[PDB]
Amino acid sequence: AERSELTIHPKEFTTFVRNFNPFLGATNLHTTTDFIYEPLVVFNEMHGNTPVFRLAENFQMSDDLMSVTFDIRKGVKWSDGEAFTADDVVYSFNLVKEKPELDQSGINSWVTGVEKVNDYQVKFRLSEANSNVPYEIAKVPVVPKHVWSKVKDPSTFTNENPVGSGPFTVIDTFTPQLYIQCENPNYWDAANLDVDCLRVPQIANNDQFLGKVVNGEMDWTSSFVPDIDRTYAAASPKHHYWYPPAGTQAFVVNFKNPDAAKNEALTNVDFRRAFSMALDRQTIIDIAFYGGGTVNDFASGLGYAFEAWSDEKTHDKFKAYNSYNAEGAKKLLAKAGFKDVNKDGFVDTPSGKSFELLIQSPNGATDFNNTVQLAVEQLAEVGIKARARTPDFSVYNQAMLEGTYDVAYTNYFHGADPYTYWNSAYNSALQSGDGMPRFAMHFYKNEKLDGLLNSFYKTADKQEQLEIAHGIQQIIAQDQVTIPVLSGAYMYQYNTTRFTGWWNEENPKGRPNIWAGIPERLLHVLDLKP
Ligand SMILES: CC(=O)N[C@@H]1[C@@H](O)[C@H](O[C@@H]2O[C@H](CO)[C@@H](O)[C@H](O)[C@H]2NC(C)=O)[C@@H](CO)O[C@H]1O
Ligand SMILES: [Ca+2]
Ligand SMILES: [Ca+2]
Ligand SMILES: [Cl-]
Ligand SMILES: [Mg+2]
Repeated sequence: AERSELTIHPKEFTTFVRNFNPFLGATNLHTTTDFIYEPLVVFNEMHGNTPVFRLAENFQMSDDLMSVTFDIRKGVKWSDGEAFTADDVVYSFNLVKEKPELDQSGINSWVTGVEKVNDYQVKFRLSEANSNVPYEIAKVPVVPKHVWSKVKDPSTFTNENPVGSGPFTVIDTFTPQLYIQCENPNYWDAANLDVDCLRVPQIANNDQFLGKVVNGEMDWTSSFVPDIDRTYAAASPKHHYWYPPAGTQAFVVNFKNPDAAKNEALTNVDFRRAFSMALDRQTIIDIAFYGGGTVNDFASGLGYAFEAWSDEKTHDKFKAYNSYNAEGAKKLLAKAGFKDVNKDGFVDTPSGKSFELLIQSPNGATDFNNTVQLAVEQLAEVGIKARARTPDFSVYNQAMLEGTYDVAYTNYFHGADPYTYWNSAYNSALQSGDGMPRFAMHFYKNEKLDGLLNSFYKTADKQEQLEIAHGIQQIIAQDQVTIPVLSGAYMYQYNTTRFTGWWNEENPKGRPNIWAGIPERLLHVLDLKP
């Protein structure tokens, strides 16, 4: 007699440290959000951000877009039996407010205050008009007041025995190499859930992963798999995958690099364009990603997923700078004044200084690693000296947060409209803060651009959104702020050996991936049956 264990892989680790604190995204385990702490609403981003109501049953914006009310579902219990109510929501937002350390999404710059209207209704007051704020609100973890009010210091609290609202709150097994997370005994949506436990094995990199997945040892994964047909697909007809289109991937350059020679090059827009034209994006896609991507030749990073949003006069004006043109790259370096003056074949800065660009991508992310090595070779052909680095994710991340890096290859989260990409990638407000992610850390700062970003949802009118879009697109393309390469894919592999009900090509219910930060994975696990 065997419980239905579902084997998932949301995040690389070399060893598991027991940490289920949903506010500490950089050091916690990646089954905490959604699976332990259910959100108020899941927005189905693949289906136009259609709201799927979970712990909330409704929300409504005020007419001036300066406040919003959430109705809380009745009958819901924490895993320890205690009732879930508006108090828990109000508490959670007050906690993040007082301790900005715990704000990983930037909610503190939208919500000025939160109040309980009654036991199942919460009101949010805004600092500024935002018709999209319910989406932002839904990113904040909601935790139980009767536990966290008694917590010491939440920013170091490891929360080893979690009390949660989600489907899997019980820590059945924990070891450095394996943990098993089982059904919440008081789960409100238990009738809808047919999986008994989440089984989470320790896997450090894509190499260790490839061995395990081809051998049929996984159920639900979202890792890069090299040569997936001959390696994994051909291993069994039970081995399936579905890779729908995802977000932008780019080389991001540090505008505040402390080295004089490097700073001179990186902050030069002719240099960023020459760098960009040296890249053979299609070769990166074919070789490093085995076809799993689309060329991104928008200087703004927009991508072909959102070409309806594109001001095509802006896109075509700067398109040439974001296509493969090695002769053009060499000519631009020459015109700009990046001349090789010490006879080694690599261009030097206008002030005569030699330099090498260190390009980083995360350890274990072999598709990104191979991308950077291909770029290093393509750059050398036009006389730009570069070297690849593959630091551990925490080191990669910290070096961006601190501004010590030169160039970083990174992907971005992908929304229902271009705002998820553009805001996270360019809003200068997101360049400061301990909880802040890496995405905005080039430290290019443009007050006009921030102004446009912060006004994107001042109205409900989508035609005025589209025009703000066009303004944003123009600013970023004009300055070639990053070097966009491709639009990636939501890599997703599923095994029909032990479970059915999977999302796929024929059943495209939403983003199918198992990563933290994909709230839809809650809704996906609810569709699975043994
Ligand atoms: C936007 C973002 O940061 N996404 C992260 C994912 O990219 C990442 O998944 C990893 O992506 C690598 C690059 O394509 C893959 O090589 C790697 O196999 C994959 N790892 C896993 C476990 O799926 C995840 C996890 O590191 O974090 C996301 O936030
Ligand atoms: Ca179900
Ligand atoms: Ca030289
Ligand atoms: Cl563009
Ligand atoms: Mg059930």
